[PDB]
Amino acid sequence: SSDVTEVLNYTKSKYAAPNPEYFGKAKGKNVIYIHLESFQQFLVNYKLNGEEVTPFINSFFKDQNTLSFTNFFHQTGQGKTADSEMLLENSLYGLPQGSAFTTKGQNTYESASAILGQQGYTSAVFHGNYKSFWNRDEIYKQFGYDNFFDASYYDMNEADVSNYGLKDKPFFKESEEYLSSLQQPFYTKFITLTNHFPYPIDEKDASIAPATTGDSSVDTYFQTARYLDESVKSFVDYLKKSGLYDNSVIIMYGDHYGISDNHEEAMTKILGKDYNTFENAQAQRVPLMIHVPGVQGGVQEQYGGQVDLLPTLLHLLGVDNKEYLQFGTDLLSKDHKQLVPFRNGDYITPTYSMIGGNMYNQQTGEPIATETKEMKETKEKVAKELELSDSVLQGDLLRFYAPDGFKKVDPSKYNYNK
Ligand SMILES: O=P([O-])([O-])OC[C@H](O)CO
Ligand SMILES: [Mg+2]
Repeated sequence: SSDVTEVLNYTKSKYAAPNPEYFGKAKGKNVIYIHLESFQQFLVNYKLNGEEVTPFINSFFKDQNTLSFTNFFHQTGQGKTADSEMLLENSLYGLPQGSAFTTKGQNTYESASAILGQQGYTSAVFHGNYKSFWNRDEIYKQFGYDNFFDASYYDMNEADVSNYGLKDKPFFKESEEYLSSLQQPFYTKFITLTNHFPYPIDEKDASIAPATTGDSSVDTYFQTARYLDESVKSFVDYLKKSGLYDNSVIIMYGDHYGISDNHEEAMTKILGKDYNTFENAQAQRVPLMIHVPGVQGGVQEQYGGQVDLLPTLLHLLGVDNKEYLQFGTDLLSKDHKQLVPFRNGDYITPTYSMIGGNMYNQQTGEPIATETKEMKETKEKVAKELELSDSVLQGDLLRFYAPDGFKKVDPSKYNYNK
């Protein structure tokens, strides 16, 4: 009520207006999210022993129609993969502890699948694991996802299944039948899973040798990244052959880090510089590559986070999001602020960053002993933003508010069983 009012006053004052060069430039197009599991931005153009680890994704990165972000950060917490989903579908953060998917599965949401539903978009999630995991079966219905093609829809023979479920290559290949019979325009997300810690892979599935740092999970990380790269290349081939490549916004993104801060000696070797607390913060960059048919792309260096993605996508589709309780801003807008909150209260700006609660020069990596007024102000803005987002989840505030003309999801109308 007055909680709803405080949040909307905050979000509306933050709102960044669309860029006229990009607004609606993909109106009516399909959306295909390619979820790169545990994939960090440092992998892009990375060479292991003279050899590109992820060559197809590198080519996608540089494609003429691709908007490619080099300073884009994950903003997840203990909810991990489920947190990135909360961020992408709602422009809401996960919780400061535990998993929002687990505990807020019966909250009211006004998510991307619902917003695009208003305009006749069909929606679907594809995932090679069972719908019970991370409580997806429950919360997707509140999101208004028309479909959830989970492991029940796939051939889970033991040759094709890993320890998290179906491997990416048979997953993408068996998804084609389902995607091709989905009514267009559609809104879809493909959640991959082979690239999970500690990154095991059979020798015969591996086309690249492990790194040689002596840290097992860092060394085989490159091998599962390469395998994921190859599976994604096959998927895009299908998309080109089926004609979906030309009528869809295809978005590759990473959900969270692959290597933790507990592998400093190995990551020192991998990145060629001392992997200290600052560098570890810098390693929280994940890819964001938005391929838009007919629009000139280019490298995007403006700082941003996963919270900013839904406002960015909606503006590309020609949909205005000003009245929605969403905490991110359009990444292509000139009014987008280059400020990236972490879930623990840390933050990244192009000049100064707070990392582990301490201040650093973002350009040089040098510690700054004392917070200035400006650093303190930014810190409190970040704490305020996270608190208001938490107030939406903890207060279940979307019960009490929807933008005018928005029609709400009836979650009882969805069933994902075969
Ligand atoms: O134990 P580590 O290597 O720090 O990290 C392990 C992963 O974060 C758990 O999935
Ligand atoms: Mg993940």
